[PDB]
Amino acid sequence: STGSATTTPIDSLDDAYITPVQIGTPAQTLNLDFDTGSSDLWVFSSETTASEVDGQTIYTPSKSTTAKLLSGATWSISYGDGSSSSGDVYTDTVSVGGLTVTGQAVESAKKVSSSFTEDSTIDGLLGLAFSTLNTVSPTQQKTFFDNAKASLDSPVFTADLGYHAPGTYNFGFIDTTAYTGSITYTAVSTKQGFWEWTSTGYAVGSGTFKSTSIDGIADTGTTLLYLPATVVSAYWAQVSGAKSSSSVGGYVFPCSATLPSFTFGVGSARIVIPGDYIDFGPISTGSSSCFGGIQSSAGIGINIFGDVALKAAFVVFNGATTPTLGFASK
Ligand SMILES: C[C@@H](C1CC1)N(C)Cc1nc2ccccc2c(=O)[nH]1
Repeated sequence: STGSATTTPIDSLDDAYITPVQIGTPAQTLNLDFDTGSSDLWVFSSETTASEVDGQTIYTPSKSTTAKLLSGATWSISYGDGSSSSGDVYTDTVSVGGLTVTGQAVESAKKVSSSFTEDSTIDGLLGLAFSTLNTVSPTQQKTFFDNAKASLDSPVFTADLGYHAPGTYNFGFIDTTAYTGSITYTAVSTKQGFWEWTSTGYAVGSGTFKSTSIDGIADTGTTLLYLPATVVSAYWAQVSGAKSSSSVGGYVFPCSATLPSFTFGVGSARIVIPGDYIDFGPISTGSSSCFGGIQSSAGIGINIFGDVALKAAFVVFNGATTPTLGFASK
């Protein structure tokens, strides 16, 4: 089997991407944030505290003939941005782009934090990291991908995120028309439960490439590119007037600037992020200070290749017995 679904930016900045997902019988379609940095499939639901729902589409398990309470199971998660959610668990039929999993754990939110309530466009998350990170207790549950894997034509999924445009998540096949040149594959460590890999270095604009190992995660659920302070300082030093602002919470730059590109290494290959991808717009409406798309990982404890980086590439998440990651230009 295979599946193929379009993923669409939630706003004009590409803050996140949403992908339609069919849950239950008859289908209830929710728009979920596919997140390769976590491993829970959770949704706004009929059980979510009413004051914490503001425009989201909800899953109502009582209206699904295939929903079953997973008795005694609870979940609770907190993300890198400090947001969180928790609740109980059903199993139900879940389909993505024509690919169907029966008995998928669908985690129903009883509580969500303010950032989730305020994001009316995101109806929940679909985690695509390794199932060892799944938060369900007392019986840990598998991700949608892990459940689907044995049925897939090939044990892979791909992320092809657009810049200010829709893109695609494919399951079970590699669309050889979706990228240019060749895909370069690189080793993954699953020891922390992430798609963790080591970049071979970077360049700023037309500058020379610096060979240096940068360990980090491929995370579709993180908006920005978070790298060591040395690398980030070297980037922003090439933008007149750019500075790190503690009051704003990172690097900002004059909105009048033209940003340089940023290149990252994948083995002997190179992925180029155009300068425009690094512009996240005015810090507040009408401001001439703009938020940068490359930020320091210093306070995080891990480097994160988020959407800013991933959208510049066609990315293969290879879930074979020894997982790997592939990157191609596009
Ligand atoms: C979807 C989820 C991510 C962790 C997976 N959070 C909730 C996205 C997010 N939303 C925001 C809303 C307003 C202001 C800032 C933010 C922000 O930084 N991130």
